[PDB]
Amino acid sequence: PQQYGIQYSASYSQQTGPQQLQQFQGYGQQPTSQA
Amino acid sequence: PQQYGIQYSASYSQQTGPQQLQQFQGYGQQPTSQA
Amino acid sequence: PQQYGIQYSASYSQQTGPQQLQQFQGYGQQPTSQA
Amino acid sequence: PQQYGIQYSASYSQQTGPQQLQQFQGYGQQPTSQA
Amino acid sequence: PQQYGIQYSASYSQQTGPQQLQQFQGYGQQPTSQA
Amino acid sequence: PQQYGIQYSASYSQQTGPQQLQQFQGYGQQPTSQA
Amino acid sequence: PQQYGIQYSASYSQQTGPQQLQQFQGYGQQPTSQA
Amino acid sequence: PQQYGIQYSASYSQQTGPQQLQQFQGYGQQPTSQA
Amino acid sequence: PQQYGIQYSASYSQQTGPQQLQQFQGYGQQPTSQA
Amino acid sequence: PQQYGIQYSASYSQQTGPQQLQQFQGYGQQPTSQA
Amino acid sequence: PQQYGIQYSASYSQQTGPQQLQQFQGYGQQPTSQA
Amino acid sequence: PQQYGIQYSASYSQQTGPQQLQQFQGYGQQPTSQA
Amino acid sequence: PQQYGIQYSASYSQQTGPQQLQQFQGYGQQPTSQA
Amino acid sequence: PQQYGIQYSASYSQQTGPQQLQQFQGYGQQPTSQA
Amino acid sequence: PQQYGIQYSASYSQQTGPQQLQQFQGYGQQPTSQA
Amino acid sequence: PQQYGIQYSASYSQQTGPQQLQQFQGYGQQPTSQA
Amino acid sequence: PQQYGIQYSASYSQQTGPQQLQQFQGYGQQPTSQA
Amino acid sequence: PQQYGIQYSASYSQQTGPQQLQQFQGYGQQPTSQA
Amino acid sequence: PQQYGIQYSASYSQQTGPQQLQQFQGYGQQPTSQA
Amino acid sequence: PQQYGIQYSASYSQQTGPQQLQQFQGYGQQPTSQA
Repeated sequence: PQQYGIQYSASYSQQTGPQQLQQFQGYGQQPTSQA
Repeated sequence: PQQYGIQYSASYSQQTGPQQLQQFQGYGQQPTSQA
Repeated sequence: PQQYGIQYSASYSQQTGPQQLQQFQGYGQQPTSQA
Repeated sequence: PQQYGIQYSASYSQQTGPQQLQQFQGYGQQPTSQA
Repeated sequence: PQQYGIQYSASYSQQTGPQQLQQFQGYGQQPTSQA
Repeated sequence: PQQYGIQYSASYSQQTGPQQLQQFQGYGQQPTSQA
Repeated sequence: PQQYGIQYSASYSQQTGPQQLQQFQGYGQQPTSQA
Repeated sequence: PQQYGIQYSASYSQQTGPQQLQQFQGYGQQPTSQA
Repeated sequence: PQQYGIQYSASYSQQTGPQQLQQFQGYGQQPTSQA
Repeated sequence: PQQYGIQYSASYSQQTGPQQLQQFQGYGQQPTSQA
Repeated sequence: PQQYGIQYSASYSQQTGPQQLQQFQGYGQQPTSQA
Repeated sequence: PQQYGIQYSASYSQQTGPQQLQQFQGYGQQPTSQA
Repeated sequence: PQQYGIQYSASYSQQTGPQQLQQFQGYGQQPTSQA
Repeated sequence: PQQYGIQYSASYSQQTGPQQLQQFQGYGQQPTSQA
Repeated sequence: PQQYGIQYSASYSQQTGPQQLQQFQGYGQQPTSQA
Repeated sequence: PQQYGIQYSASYSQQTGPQQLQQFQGYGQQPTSQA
Repeated sequence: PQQYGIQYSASYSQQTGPQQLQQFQGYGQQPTSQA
Repeated sequence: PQQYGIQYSASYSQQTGPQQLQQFQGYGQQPTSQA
Repeated sequence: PQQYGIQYSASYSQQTGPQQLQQFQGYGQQPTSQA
Repeated sequence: PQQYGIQYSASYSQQTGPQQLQQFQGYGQQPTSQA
C-alpha cells in the first residue's frame, strides 16, 4: 500500500494561499461534532 | 493499492486561493454531525 | 487498484479560488448529519 | 481498477471559482441527512 | 475497469464558476434524506 | 469496462456557470428522499 | 462496455449556464421520492 | 456496447441555458414517486 | 450495440434554452408515479 | 443495432426553447401513472 | 400591472422534463436571427 | 409593477429535469444572432 | 417596482436537476452572438 | 425598486443538482459572443 | 433600491450540488467572449 | 442602496457541494475572454 | 450603500464543501483572460 | 459605505472544507491572466 | 467607510479546513499572471 | 475609514486548519507572477 499526497517532477509551484493536506493510511477516522 | 493526490510533470502551477487535500486509504471515515 | 486525483503533464495551471480534493480507497464513508 | 479524476496533457487550465473532486474506490458511501 | 472524469489533450480550459466532480467505483451509494 | 466523463482534444472550453459531473461504475445508487 | 459523456475534437465550447452530467455503468439506480 | 452522449468534431457550441445529460448503461432505473 | 445522442460535424450550435438528454442502454426503466 | 438521436453535418442550429431527447435501446420502459 | 408565471395553491406538482419560463414586463423584445 | 415567476402555497414540488426562469422588468432585450 | 423569482410558503421542494434563474430589473440586455 | 431571487417561508428545500442565480438591478448587460 | 439573493425564514435547506449566485447592483456588465 | 446575498432566519442549512457568491455594487464588470 | 454577503440569525449552518464569497463595492473589476 | 462579509447572530456554524472571502471597497481590481 | 470581514455574536464556530480572508479598502489590486 | 478582519462577541471559536487573513488599507497591491 502506497499513498502519495502531491508529487512534482521538473515543475514550478507558486502557492500564495492556505493549504491543507491530511493523510490517513490504515484505519483513520476524522469525526467532527458540534452539539 | 496506490493512491495519488496530485501529480505534476514538467508543469507550471499557480495557486492563489485555499486548497484542501484529504486522503483515506484502507478503512477511512469522515463523519460530520451538528446536533 | 490505482486512484489518481489530478494529473498534469507539460501543462499550465492557474487556480485562483478554493479547491477541495477528497479521496477514499478501500472502505470509505463520508456521512453528514444535521439533527 | 483505475480511477482518474482529471488529466491534463499539454493543456492550459484557468480555474477562477470553487472546485470539488471527491473519489470513492471500493465501497464508498456519501450519506447526507437533515432531520 | 477504468474510470475517467475529465481529460484534456492540447486544449484550453477556462472555468469561472463552481465545479463538482464525484466518482464512485465499485459499490458506491450517495443517499440524501430530508425528514 | 471504461467510463469517460468529458474529453477534449485540441479544443477550447469556456465554462462560466456551475457544473456537476457524477460517475458511478459498478453498483451505484443515488437515492433522494424528502419525507 | 464503453460509455462517453461528451467528446470534443478541434471544437469550440462556450457554456454560460448550469450543466449536469450523471453517468451510471453496470447496475445504477436513481430513485427520487417525495412523501 | 458503446454509448455516446454528445460528440463534436470541428464544431462551434454556444450553450447559454441549463443542460442535463444522464446516461445509464447496463441495468439502469430512474423512478420518480410523489405520494 | 451503439447509441449516439447528438453528433456535430463541422457545424454551428447555439442553444439558449434548457436541454435534457437521457440515455438508457440495456434494460432501462423510467417510471413516474403520482399517488 | 445503432441508434442516433440527432446528426448535424456542415449545418447551422439555433435552438431557443426547451429540448428533450430520451433514448432507450434494448428493453426500455417509460411508464407514467397518476392515481 | 401584475404578472404571474405559475401559481400553486395546495397542489401537487411533478415535473420530469425541461421547463422554460420567460417573462417580459414593460418593453420587452426577444428577437432571433439566423443569417 | 409587480412580477412573480413561480409561487407555491402549501404545495408539493418535485422537479427532476432542467429548469430555466428569466425575468425582465422595465426595458429588457434578449437578442440571439447566428451569422 | 417589485420582482420576485420564486416564492415558497409552507411548501416542499425537491429539485434534482439543473436550475437557472436570471433576473433583470431596469434596463437589462442579454445578447447572444455566434459569428 | 426591490428584487428578490428566491424566498422560503416555513418550507423544505432539497436541491441535488447545479443551481445558478444571476441578478441585475439598474443597467445590467450579459453579452455572450463566440467569433 | 434593495436586492435580495435568497431568503430563508424558519425553513430547511439541503443543497448537495454546486451553487452560483452573482449579483450586480447599479451598472453591472458580465461579458463573455471566445475568439 | 442595499444588497443582500443570502439571509437565514431560524433556519437550517446543509451545504455539501461547492458554492460561489459574487457581489458587485456600484459599477462592477466581470469580463471573461478566451482568445 | 450597504452590502451584505451572508447573514445568519438563530440558524444552523453545516458547510462541507468549498465556498467562495467575493465582494466589490464602488468600482470593481474582475477580468479573466486566457490568450 | 458599509460592507459586511458574513454575519452570525446566535447561530451555529460548522465548516469542514475550504473557504475564501475576498472584499474590495473603493476601487478594486482582480485581474487574472494566462498567456 | 467601514469594512467587516466576519462577525460573530453569541455564536458557535467550528472550522476544520483552510480559510482565507483578504480585504482591500481604498485602491486595491490583486493581479495574477502566468506567462 | 475602519477595517475589521474578524470580530467575536461572547462566541466560541474552534479552528483546526490553516487560516490566512491579509488586510490592505489605503493603496495596496498583491501581484503574483509566474514567468
